[PDB]
Formats: sequence, C-alpha cells, structure tokens
Amino acid sequence: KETAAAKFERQHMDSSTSAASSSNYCNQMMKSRNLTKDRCKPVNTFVHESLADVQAVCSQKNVACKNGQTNCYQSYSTMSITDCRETGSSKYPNCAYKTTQANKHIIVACEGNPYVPVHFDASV
Ligand SMILES: [Cl-]
Ligand SMILES: [Cl-]
Ligand SMILES: [Cl-]
Ligand code: NA
Repeated sequence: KETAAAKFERQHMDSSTSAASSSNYCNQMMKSRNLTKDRCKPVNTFVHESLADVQAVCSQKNVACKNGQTNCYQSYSTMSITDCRETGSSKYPNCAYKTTQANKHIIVACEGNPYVPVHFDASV
C-alpha cells in the first residue's frame, strides 16, 4: 500500500535519462511504471532530473494549485520533462501514448515530514 511520496516517485521520476529520445518512450515507461495496469492512465508527466532537485522544489516558489490549495511550488528553473498523453486510437489494454519532450518549470504539491512532492500539478 503505497505512500503518497512513493507514488509520486513511481509516476513521475525518471532520472536515468536526460530526455525522451524516442517516440516510443511513453509507451515503454507508462507500462514499466505500472500505469497501464487495469486502465490506461490518460496523462502523465515524467521529470528527468535528480530526485534531490525535484524534492528541492518544495522550498522554491509557493503558488496556488489548480484546485485552489496553497501547498504548490513552482521550480525556479526549467527542468527536462516528458509529457505522455493517450492518443485518440488508444484503448485498454493496448494503451498508446504521444511523447512530447520539453523544458519547463514544474509545479508540484508538497506534503509531509519530510516535506516532499506528492502530486504533479502542471508545467509552465
Ligand atoms: Cl508498482
Ligand atoms: Cl502528470
Ligand atoms: Cl513570494
Ligand atoms: Na508520503
């Protein structure tokens, strides 16, 4: 039974690569992180920075989350990310994703002690 912080790591961290270098990156990563078990998760972002750099965002710019909560933080610098989004021809169990690599600021919600990311809100 997964902690919120561990779920964030599984869904959103990929420090092992600097960027998505292939159109099939999302198909592979969404499957290997178990995000296509039982359903195709429609949208998911992977961050290509160290865990420490992503955890550090919880001490950066405090901003509102989309849902109105005030525990969101925007990274001061841009970060390498990959957005994964289901295509129109995707349907479980043959989930299919579009891969879009970008360099953007990330916005995360933080909670707990230690105070770490638990939700990926957006990128800018
Ligand atoms: Cl898992
Ligand atoms: Cl996401
Ligand atoms: Cl401020
Ligand atoms: Na947690």
